[PDB]
Amino acid sequence: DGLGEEIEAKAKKILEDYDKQLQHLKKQVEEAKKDFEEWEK
Amino acid sequence: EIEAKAKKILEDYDKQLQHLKKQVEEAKKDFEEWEK
Repeated sequence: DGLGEEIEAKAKKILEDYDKQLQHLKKQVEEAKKDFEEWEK
Repeated sequence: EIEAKAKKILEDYDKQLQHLKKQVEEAKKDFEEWEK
């Protein structure tokens, strides 16, 4: 069974998608506090 | 009381940011481990 590399490929794909969501959400938080600094004049 | 609240909100966004970079690092080490 050469599924080992296929499993590995998916597991890497899951982590890539996971990272994407975190990086995008992280950007929203940075933007959120910047907006707060703006709103605080 | 109001000016102290403004500080706290900025500390929370930091608590959240650090915890995200933490998860990114966890995801990174897991990814490296899948690459053997």
